[PDB]
Amino acid sequence: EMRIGHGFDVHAFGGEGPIIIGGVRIPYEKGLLAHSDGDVALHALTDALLGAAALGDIGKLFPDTDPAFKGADSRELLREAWRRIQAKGYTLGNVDVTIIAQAPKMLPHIPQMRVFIAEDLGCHMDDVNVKATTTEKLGFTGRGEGIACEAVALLIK
Amino acid sequence: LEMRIGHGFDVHAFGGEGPIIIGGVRIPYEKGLLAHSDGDVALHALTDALLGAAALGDIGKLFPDTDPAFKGADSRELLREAWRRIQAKGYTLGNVDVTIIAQAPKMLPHIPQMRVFIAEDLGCHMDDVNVKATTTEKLGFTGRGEGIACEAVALLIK
Amino acid sequence: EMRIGHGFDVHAFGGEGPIIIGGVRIPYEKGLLAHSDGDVALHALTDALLGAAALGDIGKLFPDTDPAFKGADSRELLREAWRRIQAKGYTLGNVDVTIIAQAPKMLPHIPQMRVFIAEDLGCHMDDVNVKATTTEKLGFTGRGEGIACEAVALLIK
Ligand SMILES: Nc1ccn([C@@H]2O[C@H](COP(=O)(O)O)[C@@H](O)[C@H]2O)c(=O)n1
Ligand SMILES: Nc1ccn([C@@H]2O[C@H](COP(=O)(O)O)[C@@H](O)[C@H]2O)c(=O)n1
Ligand SMILES: Nc1ccn([C@@H]2O[C@H](COP(=O)(O)O)[C@@H](O)[C@H]2O)c(=O)n1
Ligand SMILES: CC(C)=CCC/C(C)=C/COP(=O)(O)OP(=O)(O)O
Ligand SMILES: [Zn+2]
Ligand SMILES: [Zn+2]
Ligand SMILES: [Zn+2]
Repeated sequence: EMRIGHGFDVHAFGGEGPIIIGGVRIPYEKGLLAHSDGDVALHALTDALLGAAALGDIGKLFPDTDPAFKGADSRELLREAWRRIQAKGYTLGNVDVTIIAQAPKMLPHIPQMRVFIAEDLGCHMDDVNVKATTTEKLGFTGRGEGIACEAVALLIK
Repeated sequence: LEMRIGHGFDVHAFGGEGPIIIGGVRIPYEKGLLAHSDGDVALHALTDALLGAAALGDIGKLFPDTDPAFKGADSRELLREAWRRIQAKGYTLGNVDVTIIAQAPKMLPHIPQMRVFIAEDLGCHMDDVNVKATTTEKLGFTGRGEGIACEAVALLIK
Repeated sequence: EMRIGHGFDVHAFGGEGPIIIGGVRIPYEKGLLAHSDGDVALHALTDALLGAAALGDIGKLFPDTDPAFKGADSRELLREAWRRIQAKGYTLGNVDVTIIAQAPKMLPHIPQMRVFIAEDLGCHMDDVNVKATTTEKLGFTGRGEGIACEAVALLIK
């Protein structure tokens, strides 16, 4: 018994760095603006896990509206989403995350991202894949306006 | 036992007057959606994910511009026919997940109804269908309000 | 066990045609700029297969440091990735690729892409889906500045 999910997120650059991606603080000349900490990777992953569980999305569980989630970081949101998915009967298959960013270079921070996600999800590191790619100077990411992320997940019952 | 994955992606540009139709739900908006079809970007991407999982190509291959049969059909009809053809290969539904990418309008209040309509079209339980939405934080064509995109993934079982 | 992977790739138009998509040469006013042959569909597919197996991505597997695959075409890269993935004990479930291009027209060329991909992955044609879509003149693909590709893959252990 297996179930698929998909997530996608974008955050627009603003302010100063560091930016936070997959739980890791990365030195960069500007920050990521958000109601939240702007962790596009953990947000997209959270939506994919919630999607596979038919529990909706991050905004559904954690409205900006609701003061209870004020100041929560993305790993806290991920762990809470995961607790609710697990109470629904699911366990982790695997996840795959694709960060879309012209800069900064992601791959030196990626090992650490994988450990944080694997810790947060109670899974083996081998169940977690993160990668990055540019859009070769094209689009809002290529122009350096923001960063995006796509993620997929497989849950088991 | 045998499960199969598919992915769908669709975009339409805003044009004319609202409402827009997303996941079979009429949503009031200042703009409509330009399409030869009803412009239902969610059902179109979902349809391609399902066809994708079944290796049946895509909506364009099933319903060519030049085939009169389905010219003028709404997207739920196309979804229901695509689905008929997928089941004729011996597939049933695992689950689906849809990700609407739109700066506006707000989708979340209409998602419950979209899910009802998809579940009835696919003959499945509500629990096998997820729909979500995200903005692009005012970035890109979606963020500027030029149109709406949608991705979908699907799992089928043989 | 089944595992899921996701890939995404983009190359900008530049130079003269033809471009190569899914191993198939397609005439066009412009080429695709790239260090490699610029086959976005093969690169996205390769990344989806590597992500499923948690082997990272095409840049991790083939760094500029390694002379072995420098100047290698995208089918050679796909086949090497697939060798590394099979060595981890995986075989193919199925793949689905989505080319995102305003132009050129991809439809007539898709049948040979599928044959080439099934050859390279040692699978049946029925395990390979390839489709194309435009973005209706929106965004960087819509204005003919480049071509993007998404892909997903399911592996079995
Ligand atoms: N068109 C849209 C865009 C987003 N949303 C909801 O609002 C939330 C916030 O979206 P952002 O994270 O892109 O700011 C999402 O998690 C989604 O629940 C919506 O309901 N309709
Ligand atoms: N570059 C592209 C884009 C779309 N197409 C085809 O045209 C059909 C309709 O595309 P749109 O919905 O993007 O207008 C699709 O089925 C696809 O097969 C193509 O063959 N090459
Ligand atoms: N922001 C980014 C973008 C790409 N990368 C790495 O660089 C490689 C090449 O990506 P591009 O093809 O977009 O140039 C990738 O395979 C990825 O491993 C990165 O580490 N950080
Ligand atoms: C969901 C998918 C497929 C995401 C990848 C596409 C992407 C990040 C495009 C960026 O610019 P754009 O296409 O909006 O162009 P521009 O901002 O230059 O109009
Ligand atoms: Zn976010
Ligand atoms: Zn459409
Ligand atoms: Zn590439």
